[PDB]
Amino acid sequence: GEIQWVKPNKETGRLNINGPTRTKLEPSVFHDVFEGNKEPAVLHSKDPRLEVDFEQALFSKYVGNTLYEPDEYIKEAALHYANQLKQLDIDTSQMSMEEACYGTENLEAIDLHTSAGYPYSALGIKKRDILDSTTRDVSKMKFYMDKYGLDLPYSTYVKDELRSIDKIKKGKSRLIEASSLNDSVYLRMTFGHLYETFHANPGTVTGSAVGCNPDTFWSKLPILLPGSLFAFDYSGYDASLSPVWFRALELVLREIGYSEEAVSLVEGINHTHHVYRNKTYCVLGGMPSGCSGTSIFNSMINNIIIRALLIKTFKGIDLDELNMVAYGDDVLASYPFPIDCLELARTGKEYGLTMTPADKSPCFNEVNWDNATFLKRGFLPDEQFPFLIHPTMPMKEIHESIRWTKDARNTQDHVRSLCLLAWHNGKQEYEKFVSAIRSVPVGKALAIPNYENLRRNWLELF
RNA sequence: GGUCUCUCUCGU
RNA sequence: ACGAGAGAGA
Ligand SMILES: [Mg+2]
Ligand SMILES: [Zn+2]
Repeated sequence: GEIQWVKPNKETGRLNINGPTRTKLEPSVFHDVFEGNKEPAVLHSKDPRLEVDFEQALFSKYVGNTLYEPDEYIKEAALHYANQLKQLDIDTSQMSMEEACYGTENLEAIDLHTSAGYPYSALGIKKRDILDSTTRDVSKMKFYMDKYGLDLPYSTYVKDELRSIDKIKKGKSRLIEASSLNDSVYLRMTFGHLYETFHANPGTVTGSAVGCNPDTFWSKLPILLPGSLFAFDYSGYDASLSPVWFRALELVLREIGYSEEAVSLVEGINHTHHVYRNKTYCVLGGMPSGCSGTSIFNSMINNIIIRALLIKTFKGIDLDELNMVAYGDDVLASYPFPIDCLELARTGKEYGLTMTPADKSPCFNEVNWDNATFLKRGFLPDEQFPFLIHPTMPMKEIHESIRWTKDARNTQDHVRSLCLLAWHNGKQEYEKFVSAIRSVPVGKALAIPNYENLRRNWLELF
């Protein structure tokens, strides 16, 4: 992706969008109990911790565009993927506004605890002023779909969250593009059923992990991904995508039966406008972070990308022997013969993608189940039942979370959640965690899950 | 102060 | 089941 122009809001007539500049994060009662080196992300240009210009840092992610149209490797990649999806028989028909707005069995309702985006957010209009759980009223929606129409600009906010110290120094906070509720509704109406299908079928047919539950999914992945594992990280995946990958997406949609009216919406997320503070700017390429379908479209593109890269980098690739699961930019994949990602990465650079060794390795090494990660979790076979696989969230990470809170009122829930993640690392690590938590007065006041009970409940899931 | 998923807690 | 809240992941 790449910024095409920047204009002041006076010149575009777009309402200023301002977001909070102070973090909700505060050190917790456990801050000094556990070691960690993340802090709240820079939210403001005059952050003492800065070492670079904030705004230049923020937008440096739009590295530019290389390809704009599909070459023949990408076309072939598209069609191989699209043919694979066909067996799922996605209903290409349009979802009703009621279901799009209020949800189904395989699609959660539009989040009403969350901004309504442009222009409501600057008009003081929240989602709850237009939508109602109990009424399932769509009447007000319709009136506004007409009043403000579609393709409204995304509202740019900085993400309040913990970042590594190096990232706080270098101003590399992350950005979210709040979608207008109008575009969310319409995108959900156009692709709601695809959403449903993908949520219901995490695995190697969708080539997507959206909808998975790591507690149980982790045991299938070595059966779903037979043979030689490969994986790698992307730097700035979303923003790095060139318009060709959106053309590529269009070809997949067409091939599985979407109308041209439907397919035409892809260009409306390849080419987007955004309001950050007092300015309007244009982005060509780049997945808009907070559009409806972000995770699914990113996963789908990632499936195209991996196929294209394989058949361009190597001779004799049989795409049918590829297995992969993506979650956005995150990937785990397998092939009957080991795939050298150094080479894939070289090819990826010609496509505008920056690919790095899995897990901040210094160089491209072998990926095996013993060191693979996915959704930040490792893979650790249970000692008693080796076919049952623990997702292992590293205690290091968990230590980062517990050292802060956005509201110490919810400490109990927060700690319990961490424990639910922690225990997979085993008894000795888990009790080490627990007794460190007990080492502090609030800690002794918390209900902490018993290990054996966690384990026993885990086994019973199978 | 986005899009989503998963899980937990608390209600009725 | 419906509501509310949280945590984590992408
Ligand atoms: Mg990964
Ligand atoms: Zn534009």
